[PDB]
Amino acid sequence: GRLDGKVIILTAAAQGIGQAAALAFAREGAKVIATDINESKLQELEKYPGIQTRVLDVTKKKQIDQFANEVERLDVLFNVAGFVHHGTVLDCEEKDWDFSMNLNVRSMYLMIKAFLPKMLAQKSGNIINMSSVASSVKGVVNRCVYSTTKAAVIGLTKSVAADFIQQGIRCNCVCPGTVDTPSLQERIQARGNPEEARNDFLKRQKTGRFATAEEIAMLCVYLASDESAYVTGNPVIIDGGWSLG
Amino acid sequence: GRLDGKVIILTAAAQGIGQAAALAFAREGAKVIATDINESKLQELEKYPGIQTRVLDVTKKKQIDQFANEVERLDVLFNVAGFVHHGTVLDCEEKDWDFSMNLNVRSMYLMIKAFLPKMLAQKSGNIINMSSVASSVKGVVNRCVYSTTKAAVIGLTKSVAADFIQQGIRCNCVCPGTVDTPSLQERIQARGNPEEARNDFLKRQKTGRFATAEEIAMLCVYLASDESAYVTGNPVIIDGGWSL
Amino acid sequence: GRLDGKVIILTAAAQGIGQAAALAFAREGAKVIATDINESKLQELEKYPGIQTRVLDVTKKKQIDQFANEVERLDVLFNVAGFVHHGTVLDCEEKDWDFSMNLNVRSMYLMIKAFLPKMLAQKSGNIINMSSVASSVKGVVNRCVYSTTKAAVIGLTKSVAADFIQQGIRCNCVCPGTVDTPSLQERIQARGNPEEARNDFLKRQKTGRFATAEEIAMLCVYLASDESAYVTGNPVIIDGGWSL
Amino acid sequence: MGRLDGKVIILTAAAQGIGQAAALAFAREGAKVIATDINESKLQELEKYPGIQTRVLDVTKKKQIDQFANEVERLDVLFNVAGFVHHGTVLDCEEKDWDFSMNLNVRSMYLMIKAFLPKMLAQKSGNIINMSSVASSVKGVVNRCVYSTTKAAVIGLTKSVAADFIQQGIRCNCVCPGTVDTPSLQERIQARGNPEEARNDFLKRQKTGRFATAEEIAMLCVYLASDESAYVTGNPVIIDGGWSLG
Ligand SMILES: NC(=O)c1ccc[n+]([C@@H]2O[C@H](COP(=O)([O-])OP(=O)(O)OC[C@H]3O[C@@H](n4cnc5c(N)ncnc54)[C@H](O)[C@@H]3O)[C@@H](O)[C@H]2O)c1
Ligand SMILES: NC(=O)c1ccc[n+]([C@@H]2O[C@H](COP(=O)([O-])OP(=O)(O)OC[C@H]3O[C@@H](n4cnc5c(N)ncnc54)[C@H](O)[C@@H]3O)[C@@H](O)[C@H]2O)c1
Ligand SMILES: NC(=O)c1ccc[n+]([C@@H]2O[C@H](COP(=O)([O-])OP(=O)(O)OC[C@H]3O[C@@H](n4cnc5c(N)ncnc54)[C@H](O)[C@@H]3O)[C@@H](O)[C@H]2O)c1
Ligand SMILES: NC(=O)c1ccc[n+]([C@@H]2O[C@H](COP(=O)([O-])OP(=O)(O)OC[C@H]3O[C@@H](n4cnc5c(N)ncnc54)[C@H](O)[C@@H]3O)[C@@H](O)[C@H]2O)c1
Repeated sequence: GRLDGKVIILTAAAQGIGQAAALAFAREGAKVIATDINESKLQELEKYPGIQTRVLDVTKKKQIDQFANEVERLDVLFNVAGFVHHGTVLDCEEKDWDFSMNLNVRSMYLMIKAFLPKMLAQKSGNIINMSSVASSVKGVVNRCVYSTTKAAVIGLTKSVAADFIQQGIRCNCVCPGTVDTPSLQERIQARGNPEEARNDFLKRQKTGRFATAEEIAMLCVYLASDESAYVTGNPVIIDGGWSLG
Repeated sequence: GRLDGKVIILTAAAQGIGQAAALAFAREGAKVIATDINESKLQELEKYPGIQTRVLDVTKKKQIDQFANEVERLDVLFNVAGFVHHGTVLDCEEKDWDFSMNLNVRSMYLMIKAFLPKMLAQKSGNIINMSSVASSVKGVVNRCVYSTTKAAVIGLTKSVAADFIQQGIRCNCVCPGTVDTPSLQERIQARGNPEEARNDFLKRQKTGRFATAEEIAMLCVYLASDESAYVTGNPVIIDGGWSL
Repeated sequence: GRLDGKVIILTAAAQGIGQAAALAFAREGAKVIATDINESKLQELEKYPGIQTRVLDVTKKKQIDQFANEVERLDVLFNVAGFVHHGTVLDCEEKDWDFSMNLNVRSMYLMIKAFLPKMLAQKSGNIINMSSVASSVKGVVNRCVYSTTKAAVIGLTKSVAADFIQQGIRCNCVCPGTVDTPSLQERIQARGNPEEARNDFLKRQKTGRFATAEEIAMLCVYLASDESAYVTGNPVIIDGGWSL
Repeated sequence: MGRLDGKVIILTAAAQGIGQAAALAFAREGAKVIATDINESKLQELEKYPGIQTRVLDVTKKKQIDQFANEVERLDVLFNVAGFVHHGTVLDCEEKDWDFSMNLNVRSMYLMIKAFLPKMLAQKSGNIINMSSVASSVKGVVNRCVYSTTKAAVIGLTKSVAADFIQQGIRCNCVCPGTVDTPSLQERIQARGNPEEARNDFLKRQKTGRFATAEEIAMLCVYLASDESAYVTGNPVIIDGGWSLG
C-alpha cells in the first residue's frame, strides 16, 4: 500500500470527500482515525479494516485538545470540515459570516495548533487542508463568505509551510471544482427549481460532469504519501478546467 | 486632478498608508471622508483642502451602519484597517486569532455590506481592499494569522468583483511588500535586537529599501481613478521584487 | 507631467496600444522615440510635441543594434510589437509558429539585449513588455501560438527583473483582455460572420465593452513613472474581469 | 493491478534523468511504454525492462516526428520531456543559444502535439503532459533567461491545448520542478568555476536541504498519467520543495 505505516487523522469523515478519503487511505495501508460530529454515520466506517472512529466537533477547542492528548503520534492531518453558504456579501448576515469563519477556518487553526507539536517533536509531518477554486484562486458567484474562508485556508497553508519547512513539516491544500457530494445535492434541492440549479452547476464544468469524491480522495492519497515528499506550500487544483478559462 | 468629482471614503486614515492615501486623494481633487479610531491624530487632516474627518471603529457594526446612513453617496471605498500579529500558528492564542480576524476581515465585510447598496443604486462603485504579499500570494515566516486574514481579503475581493460586475462595481486589492509606516517601526522596536530586526526586513527587499506610504498611495490613486475602469478582481502586487 | 525628464523608447507605435501609449507618454512630459515598420503612419506622430519617430523592424537584429548605437540614453523601453494568430495548435503551420515566435518573443530579446547595457551603465532602467491574459494567466480558445508567445513574454519579464534588480532595473508586463484596436477589427472582419464574431469577443467581457487603447496607455503611464518604482516582476492584469 | 494498466504512453528524452525515471515508473505501473531519445545506445538499456519499447527520435526533426506518428496506431498519453538548460542572463545569450533553446524546449512540443493530438481526438480521449519549471512564469530565477522564457512558453502552450480540446476528451497539464538531481544538473555544477560552491548555491534554493530525485518527479507523472487524475486539466503542477513558496 502507498500509505503503509502512516498514521492519518481526518475530520468531517462521515460522508462526502472526507468519507471517500478515509476509505482510500485505509485501502492503501494507513492507520486511519476518522472523525465527524455525526456519530451514527461515522461509526459505519468501523467495519473497514484500518479505520478507527471518534466523534469530534472541530469548533470545540476543549474537544480538540482532549483528542490530541489521546493521540501518541501522527504522520498526516487532513482538515476537511467546511460549510458552503449560498449568497453574496449582501445575503450574508452576521450569523452566517461567523458560522462559516468558525467552522471553515478557525477549526483548522485549532486542529493545527493542537497536532503540529507532535509532528515537530518527531521532525516530520504533513498537513493537508481543504480549500476550493472559489477562493483567492478565482471569483465565483453567490459564494462570498465561502470564498473568503477558502482563501483564508490557502493563506494558513502557505504560512504553516513557510514556518516549519526546516523542521520536516509540509503543508498543502486541495482546491476542487464541483464535487458530487451529499451537501452539493442539498444545495441543488434547496434552490427554487432544482432541475435548473443542477444545470448552472454543470455550466462550470466543460467536461459535462462533476468530480466524484473518490477522485478527490486519490489526490489526497498522492499528497499524503511519501511520493509527494517534495511538494509543499501549494494549492493543488482539481477542477475539471473550471478555473482554466 | 485625476480624482475630480470622486467621493472617497477610507478607514485607518490617521497614519501609515491610510494617511498618505487620504492626502494623495485630496491632492487629486477627491472629496475625501477620512476615518480612524484615533480622534486627535485623525483631526490633523481637517487642515487639508478636500478632507473631512469622522471617528469610526471598523469593528463596531452599529457605528458603521450609522455612518453609512449619514452618507448620501460614494464612488470609492478604501478598506485600510488591519493589524499585523507577530508569530507562527503556535504563537497565536485564541485572543490573537479572533482580534486579527475581526479587525482585518470582518471589518471589510461590515463596511462593504453597509456601503455597497449605495453603489448598486447608482450602478457604479469601486471597492479597494488592503491585502499583502503575506497571504495566498506567498508564504512569509512569523505571520500566521496575518497571512490567513490577508488571504481572506483576496477571496472577499474576488467574490465582490464576481457578484457585482454587471451592476457597475469594481473590486481590487493591494498587496504590498514592506512599507515604512509607524506600525512597522513599532514591530522593529518590539524585537529583542531592533538593529537586527531592521536587517531581516531589508533582506526581503533586494532593492535595499522599504516602500514609502506615499508610493502605496499612488497605486491607490490609479486604482481609485477612472483610468483603471477596466481593472477588476485583481490582487495588485507592489513588493519591490520580494514575491519574485 | 508624470513622466517629466523620462526618455522612452517604444515599438509598434503607429496604431493601437503603441500609438495611444506614445501620445499618453508625450502628454505627461516624456521625451518619446516612437518606432514602427509603417513609415507613413508613424510619421503622423511627429506633429505631437515630445515625439520623435524612427522606422524600425523589430525582427531585424542589425537594425536594432544600429538604432541602439544612435541612442545616448534611455529610462524606459516599451516592447509593444506582437501579432495575434487565429487557430488551435492544429491550425498552426510551421510558418505561423515561427512568424509569431520571432515577432512576439525574439523581438523582445533583441531589443532588451541591445538597450539594457545602457540602463545598466546608468544603474537605472525600466522595461515594460506587452503580454496578454491569453498566456500562462489563462487558457483562451483559438489562440495557440499567441498564448505560447505571451506566456514566454512573462517568463522573459521575470527573468530580467530577477537578474538585474540589484543594478536598478525593473521589468513588468502588461496583460490585457480585449482592446478595441485596428487589428482587433481586422480579426473580427476576417471571420465568416463578423456580426457574430463581435459578439463572441464581447462574451468574454462581462462589462459589455472592450477596453480602449487609451486605457491600456494609462496603465503604461503608471508603470513608466517613478510612482511605480517599487513595482517589478509582475504581469499586471487589465481584463475587465475576463480572468476573474 | 498497476495504476496505468492499459495505457499506451509515449515519452521523449527517456534515456536519462526525469525521462528515464518516468519510463521506468510507467512500465512498473503496467503501461505500454514507447520511450524515445536521441541517444540510441543509452536508450536501448531500457529494452530489458518489461513493458518498455524504444525508438530513436530527435524532437527537433519534424520529418522524424511525422514518420514516428505514422507508425503508432494509438496512444493514451504523450509526455514531452526534452529540454536544455542554458546558463546566463539575457546578456549572456547569443542568437545561437536563444534559437537552440526555443527549438528544443518549445518548438519540439508544438511538433509532437501537432503530430499526435489528431490520434487522441479520433479516439475522443487523450492526455498530454509537458515538462516546465518553476523557472518560468511561476517565478524569476537568476541566470536562466532563455530557459525561463521557454518554460513559461510551455505553460502557455499547455493551457491553450487544454482550453481548445477539453470538449473532445483531452487533458493537458504541465510539471514545474525545482532542482532535480539529474546528470545534466551534475554537468551544470561541474561546468562552474568552483563546483563545490555551485553545488551550495543550488542547495540554497532548497530549504529542505536536498534536491528532488528523478524518481519523485516520476511519481507525479504517474499520478497525472493515470485515470485517478482525470478531473485535472490546464494546470502547472509545482513540485519544488518550497522554492516558490516565498
Ligand atoms: N462538494 C463540493 O462541490 C466541494 C468543492 C470544493 C471543496 N469542498 C470542501 O470539501 C469539504 C467537505 O465537503 P463535502 O461536500 O465533501 O462533505 P459534506 O458537506 O457532504 O459533509 C460534511 C461533513 O462534515 C461534518 N461536519 C459538519 N460540521 C462539523 C463540525 N463542526 N465538526 C466536524 N464535522 C462536521 C458533517 O457531519 C458531514 O459529515 C468541505 O471543506 C468543503 O468546503 C467541497
Ligand atoms: N509594511 C507595512 O506597513 C504594510 C504592508 C502590507 C500591508 N499593510 C497594510 O496596510 C494597512 C495599513 O497599515 P499601515 O502600517 O499603513 O498603518 P499603521 O498600522 O501604522 O496604522 C493603523 C491605523 O489604523 C487605525 N486603527 C486601528 N484599529 C482601528 C479600528 N478598530 N478602527 C479604525 N481604525 C483603526 C489606527 O488608529 C492607525 O491610525 C493595514 O491593513 C496593513 O495590514 C501594511
Ligand atoms: N488588441 C487587443 O485586444 C490586445 C490584447 C492584448 C494584447 N495586445 C498586444 O498589444 C500589442 C499591440 O497590438 P494592438 O492590437 O494595440 O496594435 P495593432 O496590432 O493594431 O498594431 C500593430 C503595430 O505593429 C506594427 N508592426 C508589425 N510588425 C512590426 C515589426 N516587425 N516591427 C515593428 N513594428 C511592427 C504595425 O505596423 C502596427 O502599427 C501586441 O503585442 C498585442 O499582442 C493586444
Ligand atoms: N533540475 C532539473 O534536472 C530539472 C528541473 C526542472 C525541469 N527539468 C526538465 O526536465 C526535462 C529533462 O531534464 P533532465 O535534467 O531530467 O534530463 P537530462 O538533461 O539529464 O537528459 C536530457 C535527455 O534528453 C535527450 N535529448 C537531448 N536532446 C534531444 C533531442 N533533440 N531529442 C530527443 N532527446 C534529446 C538527451 O539525450 C538526454 O537523454 C527537461 O525539459 C528539463 O528542462 C529538469
